[PDB]
Amino acid sequence: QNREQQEELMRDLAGSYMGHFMKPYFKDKVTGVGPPANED
DNA sequence: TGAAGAGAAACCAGAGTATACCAGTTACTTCTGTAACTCAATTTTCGGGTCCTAGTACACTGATGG
Repeated sequence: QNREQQEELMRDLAGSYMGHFMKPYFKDKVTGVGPPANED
């Protein structure tokens, strides 16, 4: 349990926003552009 | 018996002479690229926040005047 608490502390140190999920919610991890437009 | 030069002891600039820098170039190296795995250090860049000062909307207030 204590080592799990330590690992939780470390994943807190290694945790990270909401702007990244704005208008183009989906986006490449390469280029960072959304998918093409719908037909709608 | 002076005359026209003869000799003599000073200055004075200048032409070789003496330096005095000032470039003029031959080898003889490193340093590129590519490849790779490694690891850490360092930089770049990149999307998003972050704080701050300055207006802005908006419902309400508070008279105000005719």
